[PDB]
Amino acid sequence: MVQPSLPQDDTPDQQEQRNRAIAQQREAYQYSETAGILLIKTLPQSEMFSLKYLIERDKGLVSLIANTLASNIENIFDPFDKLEDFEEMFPLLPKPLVMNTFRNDRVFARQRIAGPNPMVIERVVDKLPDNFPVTDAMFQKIMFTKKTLAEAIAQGKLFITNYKGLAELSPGRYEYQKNGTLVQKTKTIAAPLVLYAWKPEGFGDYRGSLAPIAIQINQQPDPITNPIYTPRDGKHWFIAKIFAQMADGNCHEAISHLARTHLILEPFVLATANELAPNHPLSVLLKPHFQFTLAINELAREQFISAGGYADDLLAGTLEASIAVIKAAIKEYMDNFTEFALPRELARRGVGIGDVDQRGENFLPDYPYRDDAMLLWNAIEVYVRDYLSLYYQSPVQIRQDTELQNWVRRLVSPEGGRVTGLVSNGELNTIEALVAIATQVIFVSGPQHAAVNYPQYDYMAFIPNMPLATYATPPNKESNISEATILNILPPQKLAARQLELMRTLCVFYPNRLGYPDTEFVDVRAQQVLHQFQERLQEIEQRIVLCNEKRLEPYTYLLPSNVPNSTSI
Amino acid sequence: MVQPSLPQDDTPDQQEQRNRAIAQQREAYQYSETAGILLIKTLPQSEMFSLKYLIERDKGLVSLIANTLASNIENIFDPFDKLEDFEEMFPLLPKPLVMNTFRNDRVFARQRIAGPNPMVIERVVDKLPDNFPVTDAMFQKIMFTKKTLAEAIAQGKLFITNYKGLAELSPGRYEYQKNGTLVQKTKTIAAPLVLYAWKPEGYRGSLAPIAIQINQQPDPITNPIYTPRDGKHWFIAKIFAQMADGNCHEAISHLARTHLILEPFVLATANELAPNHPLSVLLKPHFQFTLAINELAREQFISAGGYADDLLAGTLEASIAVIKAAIKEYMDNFTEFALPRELARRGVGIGDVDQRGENFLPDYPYRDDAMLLWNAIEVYVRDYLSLYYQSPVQIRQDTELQNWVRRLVSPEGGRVTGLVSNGELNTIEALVAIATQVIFVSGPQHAAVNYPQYDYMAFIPNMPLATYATPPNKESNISEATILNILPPQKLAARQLELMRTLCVFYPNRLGYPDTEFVDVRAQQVLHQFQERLQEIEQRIVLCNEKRLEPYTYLLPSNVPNSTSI
Ligand SMILES: [Cl-]
Ligand SMILES: [Cl-]
Ligand SMILES: [Cl-]
Ligand SMILES: [Fe+3]
Ligand SMILES: [Fe+3]
Repeated sequence: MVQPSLPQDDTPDQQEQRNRAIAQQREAYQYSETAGILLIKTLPQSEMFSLKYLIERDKGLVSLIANTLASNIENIFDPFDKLEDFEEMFPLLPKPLVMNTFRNDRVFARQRIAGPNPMVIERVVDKLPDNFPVTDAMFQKIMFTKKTLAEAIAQGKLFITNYKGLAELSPGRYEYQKNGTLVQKTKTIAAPLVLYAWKPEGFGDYRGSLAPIAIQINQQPDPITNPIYTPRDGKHWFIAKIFAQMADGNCHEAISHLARTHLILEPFVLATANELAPNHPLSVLLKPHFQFTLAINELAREQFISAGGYADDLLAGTLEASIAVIKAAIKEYMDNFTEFALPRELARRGVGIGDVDQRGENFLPDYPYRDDAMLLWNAIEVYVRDYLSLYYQSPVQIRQDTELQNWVRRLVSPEGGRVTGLVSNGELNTIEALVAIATQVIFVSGPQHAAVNYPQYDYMAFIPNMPLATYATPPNKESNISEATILNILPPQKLAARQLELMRTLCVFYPNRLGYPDTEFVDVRAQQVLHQFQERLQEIEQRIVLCNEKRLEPYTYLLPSNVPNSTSI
Repeated sequence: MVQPSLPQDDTPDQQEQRNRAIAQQREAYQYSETAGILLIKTLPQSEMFSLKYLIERDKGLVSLIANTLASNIENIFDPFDKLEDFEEMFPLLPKPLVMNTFRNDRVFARQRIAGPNPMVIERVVDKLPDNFPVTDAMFQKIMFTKKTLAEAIAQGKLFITNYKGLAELSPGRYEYQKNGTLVQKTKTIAAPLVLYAWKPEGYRGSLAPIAIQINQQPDPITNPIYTPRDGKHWFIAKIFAQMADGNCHEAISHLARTHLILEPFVLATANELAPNHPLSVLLKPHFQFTLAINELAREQFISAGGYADDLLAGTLEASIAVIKAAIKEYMDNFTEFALPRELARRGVGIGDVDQRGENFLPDYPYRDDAMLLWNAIEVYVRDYLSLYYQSPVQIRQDTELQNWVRRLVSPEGGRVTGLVSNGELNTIEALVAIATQVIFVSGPQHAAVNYPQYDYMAFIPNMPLATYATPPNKESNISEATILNILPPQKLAARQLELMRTLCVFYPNRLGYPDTEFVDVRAQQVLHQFQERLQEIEQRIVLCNEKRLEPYTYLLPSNVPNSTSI
């Protein structure tokens, strides 16, 4: 029941124990790497999943055994026989929400602002990419308008998702036995550009909604081998959306999920253990939001990014290519850590709260991820500030905290996570800078991970909406498209089963809850502050419910009751 | 890194530390009960499975997803279409060893001495039970002999498995939807008597089944005595006897007398012994993950809708009653359930020999191999405790050890009324026997009853945990459909394979190889000698398996865990 205190304020015998405790934690929490990704060398037993967590995780795996027994899907690398079969994969599981409406263009587009990866869409400024040769004739034909691309861009109506990150990927390979011999096949890579337009009129109703304009499946334009597809292209348009969804799913899993929630949190958990005493106020604040994070990252090391793991079998590129994308997304996040704060991140894509027209309306008014995440970001910020101000009243105490200074030096260190863009001037000198750091770490661990992890089942457990790999080249625009052509593009049965298995495991339960730690703060002042944060969460929950009532489709993933306290699944 | 020491041999400051540590442990290891079974209230995080364990357990679960994906079995309460379908449940799993030869009478009988439940067979003395009216005409017709039942009993040739303990079971019920209507059905329970005979001729002598009476009260029409000359009726009779053996195995031999009887010893260790107490340092490596696996059994095995509810013959309530009665009888006669005394009480111990000095049951691989492990463990804990206890007064004056015993004997501490003589632990050799039996149960015994489960109970027709139709009339015609209706429906056969695969996927630890070494150099030396003996025992068992009809691998030291952990 020790009261938290800064190291400078203690007695040389108190300081001695802190150093002893820190020395013990350093031995227990040793730094390691797998394929260049920072991870703990050996996991401490105290950091393992609880018994309660294991019981829930086992219920999800047993439920997959039962659902597989009921299902007609087979353990083969053959395609499905019918498109309808993809809808029979859930006899004993909840039906994914996107399954009925996934063919609709609005449903396709909405996923950009309310699906599993609401992190790619950016507003177009000045012009389109020169490798994306959309013409005025195309835009006017799709929008049934006389407006030009330049006029639409000048008014902030055009948005784009550019998947150039996957352009350098080496295509994944798979093999199997079919009649005594070994078959070797290769996945098809795509790095599409997708143009979206915001339509105030909407489809029939006056609500308004983002609509997709064009898709170019690969980066280098060519009128024959890589044309621009539009909604008027019919079946070809449908296939183009499949490849775009595959791109979004690969960026989601590599960049948005694994890299920028799970793995960028690992250095902060390790630096907290390696530099902060158990009774340090920052350790007492951050640790609830690290519960099971080291453990779930070890499972990702063993099951997700391993040879034969989920990323190896399901994603578009080779395991080596996927890990290269993951590490590059980690480095850019760490180099520009402060710039990936939620308001600055949205503003850099031109879809922040500040991006408005002359009237003051946002260019992208319907962004449920943005609106709900902003509420959680602001509430966490207030909570962190009140908490830290209980222990930091003057910025000199920030500068005089040796454990905190070591904590920052460990993070910016090459072997400690290389968070080069953590602080300004090479040192942490102000309370408000530490407020922003702790705010972003808590926001990533809870709200952000909730927003990318939980929609995975609703949108990626139904394979046709977002297949993690495509298994045939895009058909020629002139070429006829049968059901078999699509079934050959979509994943074979065994790999579709593997994708459902992965998505079900990720969203089967909530290991903890935002603002509700296992152990109450020893300090009464901290407990009152935590209580205030919980009260704000209840208010935010009610506001989101009100927002959901008027929204086209409810967006439930950032409801406080659905946000975990930590990245733990 | 604190040298182990007895509490009375410590300074008052040191004693205060032990009392504080013990008080902390008492708060973390609180006693709780589920359906009258002593369990832990809250599992401490340090007692959870490791990350390494969870990785192995997840591999086994994922393998069942993949094996299910490659199977043609469906999620229905219908029977299989063909008996052959039971052999196609393992496209991506190891084929159970018993699958090819389970119809053979010798393979049926040898499971009594080398199967998952080698704990039931007992030698017949004086007479058969009066409710088991086997006649000289039956015995002579089966053995193709003129010897009488009395003469064979006088020579110690006859053995019996009497499953009367299952006679008071309430039959289990299952229900399911069919055409908008809810079908409700009931399992069929049996409490058979099975007569076996030791046949020297066979060359190598082997045990042979002679008669099966499916239920306890004899009746020539509704419960006759079946013999190998009854064809398909004999085959069905063996099914019901195997079902009985499986239910006694899971309720009595596995859950009750490995997992659950170990629980009070783990909690008493945490509640009465300091961390540097020599007995705690000796036993804790053999308790690794035991509290955790018992919590999973509480949640998945004996729970409403759990494995025992779905798979076993009786209702969950009926099964739990059998479990608790086995626990209580074991605790009341704890010393008597030591391995040599247990075997001797069933008349199949090393001392049950004829006039020539030959054992009445020469083929008993469980007995021979377990005796080797029992003797080696006994030497190991004798030398270990000799390092800390040199004279009897130390045992008497060890206040933590005396509280340890008093906690175990107490009603809320597991009621181990037969743990100790004279109401008090007074001698060193008594503690040797207690620790030897606890370590033998947690490692060797659990290995013997747990790991044959896949090889003998994952192939459903060899040992179905429940039967789903009454035994047909002795003169009724038997079709393949009659047997398929007796065997479990598809969904429950899948559930049984699911259970057996998780139980035998991996070995969480290994006998004589703890995670952390003893801080005492003398203690480490004792352990090293124990490992050397395990190596020697491994070679001797390998030689025995070369000279045996079928190899018995489950008590090889490399296959025996250090603790009951799966
Ligand atoms: Cl067009
Ligand atoms: Cl075209
Ligand atoms: Cl007969
Ligand atoms: Fe996740
Ligand atoms: Fe077991």
